Amino acid sequence: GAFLDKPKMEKHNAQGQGNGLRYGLSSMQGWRVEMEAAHTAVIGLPSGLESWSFFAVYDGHAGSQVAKYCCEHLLDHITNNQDFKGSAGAPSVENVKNGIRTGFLEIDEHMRVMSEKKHGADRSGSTAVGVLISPQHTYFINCGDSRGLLCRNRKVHFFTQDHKPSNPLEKERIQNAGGSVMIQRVNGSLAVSRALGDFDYKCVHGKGPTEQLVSPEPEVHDIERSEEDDQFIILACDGIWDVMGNEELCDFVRSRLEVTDDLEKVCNEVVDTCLYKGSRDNMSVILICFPNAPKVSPEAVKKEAELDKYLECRVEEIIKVPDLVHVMRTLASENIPSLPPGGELASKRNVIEAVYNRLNPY
Ligand SMILES: [Mn+2]
Repeated sequence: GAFLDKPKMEKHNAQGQGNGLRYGLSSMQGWRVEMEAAHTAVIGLPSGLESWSFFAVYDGHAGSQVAKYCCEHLLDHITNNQDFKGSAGAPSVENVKNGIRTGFLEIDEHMRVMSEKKHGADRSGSTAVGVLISPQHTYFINCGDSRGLLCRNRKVHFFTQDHKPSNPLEKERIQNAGGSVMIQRVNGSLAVSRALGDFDYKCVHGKGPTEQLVSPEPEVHDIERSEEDDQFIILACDGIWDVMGNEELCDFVRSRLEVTDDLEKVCNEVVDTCLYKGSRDNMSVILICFPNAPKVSPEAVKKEAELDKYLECRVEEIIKVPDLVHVMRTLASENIPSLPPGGELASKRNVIEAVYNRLNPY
C-alpha cells in the first residue's frame, strides 16, 4: 500500500484575518504515498454574507477528486439553494441547517451525474468537517470521521461526533440497506459511515439518498457565539485525532498560543507533533482564533526558552554515539517536567533533533 520510505514533511500553509477572526492552517502528506486532503478557508461570503466566514477540512479516500471538488464548491452548493435562502431577510437557523443539508445532498448528486456523464474512473470519497460562522452563530458541520471543536473559557465547549459504522444508528442504516458492519468497516471495507462520493456504496434500490450504505447527510449544530468567552476552533482530519484527544489538543494549542501568535506555526507544531506521536496518515488542521483567544505571555515565552536550553544541554550530555531514537528514549526515561501539555516530548522533538543534528551532522 502507501507508505513512503520516509515521510514528506513539507507544509502547505495559509493564513488570513477579517470579521474579527484570525486563522492559520497546515496540511502535510506525511507517511502516505498520496496526498488526498483538501480544505476551504474564506472570510467574507458572497451574496450579502460578507460578515460570514467558512472553514472546512476534507479527508479524501480512494483518490483526491471528491475532496478537491468539495473544497472548491461545497460552500456555493450550501448557500445557493432555496432552503438556505428561505425566506425573508437573513437566513434563520432552520434555513441555515436545512440549507447545509440540501447542499450536501445536492453536491453529492451533482458529482454523481458528472461522473456518470464523463465515465469517471475514480471511486473516491471524502469526509467533511467545518464551521460556518455568522455574526451571532457558529454552525458546526460534520460528515464523516474528521472532527472539529470549539474552545470557550479554556475548555472544550463542543466537539463533533465522528460518524463510524459501528455507531448504533449508523449500523442500523447499514444493515437496513442490506449491508453489514464487520468490526469497524462497512462490508469489511470502509471505515466511515458518512461521506460525499463513494457512489459504489450508494446504489441500494428502494432506499433514499440518506438511507444508503454510506450517507452524505451532515450533522449540524448551532452554537450561539460569545464574544467574551469564545477562544478558538480547531478543525482536523483523523490523522490528528487518531493520536491526540480533544482535551489534550485543546490544552496543547493553548500552550502554543501563549508562546506565539503565528497561527501557521501553531498548526505546523500540531502536525509535526502528531507525526512524532506515530500518525502515519495525511494530516490537515485549521486553527481559527476569535478576539479573546489566548494571548502571547512573556512568562510562557521565557519558560519555552528555558526548556529549549535545558533540552539542548541534556542532548549534549547524553551524547557521551547514540542515534536520535536512542536519545529520545533516554530523554523520555528522565521524566522531564514542564513539557507542553498534551504535546509532551513529541512536541519538543524538532528542538531535540536540531541540536542533535548540530552535534552529529553526519
Ligand atoms: Mn485520514
